[PDB]
Amino acid sequence: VVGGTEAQRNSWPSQISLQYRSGSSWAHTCGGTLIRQNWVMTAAHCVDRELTFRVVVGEHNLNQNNGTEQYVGVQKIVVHPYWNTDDVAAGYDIALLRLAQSVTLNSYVQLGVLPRAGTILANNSPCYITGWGLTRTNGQLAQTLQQAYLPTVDYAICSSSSYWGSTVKNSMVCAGGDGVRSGCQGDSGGPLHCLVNGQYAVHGVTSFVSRLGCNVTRKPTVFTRVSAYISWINNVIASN
Ligand SMILES: [Ca+2]
Repeated sequence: VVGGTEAQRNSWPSQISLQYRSGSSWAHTCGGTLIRQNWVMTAAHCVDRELTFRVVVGEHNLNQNNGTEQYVGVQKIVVHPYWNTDDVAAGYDIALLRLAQSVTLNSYVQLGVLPRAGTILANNSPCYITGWGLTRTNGQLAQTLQQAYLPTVDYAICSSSSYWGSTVKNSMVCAGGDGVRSGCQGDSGGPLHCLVNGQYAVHGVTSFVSRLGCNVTRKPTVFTRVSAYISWINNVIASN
């Protein structure tokens, strides 16, 4: 997250670290949201390479013991049928991961709340992006969970010529674009948490930033809009 503050150890308990095995080590690649005791939601592009993946829950500092972490293997990946690797701009950037164990829920490990289907956030709705991703463009991953305040930019404005124009679809949410604060490389698959009726719900899955840089004036971070995919998520969980 560029222009972020460090998150409190227990403020975002559905945030997971998606990691893959590199050599003998494991390495963070993406975020995700625990949505069931045995199911994670992440971006489809995060599971495009055929790697061994694990999900870590109760995670705060990647490279120090925290006393909270449960480490569970991935048993099944269900990416969206319509996802296409060569066209992130088409949308559909969402995947569900079935875990090989239900995890123990506790104050560090909780299920993320999903919105209703059809829900559109109004322009400038308050939302937080969370993750361990890069802190500068071409920078370095954060050791500790970071968060940034990222108000929504509605469709009309985000699909306007000077912002993203045609790249953003109605199945996406745009947030940020002030030139200072953004998602960045590493944060993908993770949540955008927005306040609705006094409750935080995960409204976005981090999909992309600009190739010019993570924090660009007039180019907001773009997220898969979870509300468009509610039936799909439930249909997958009822059959796997
Ligand atoms: Ca740790």
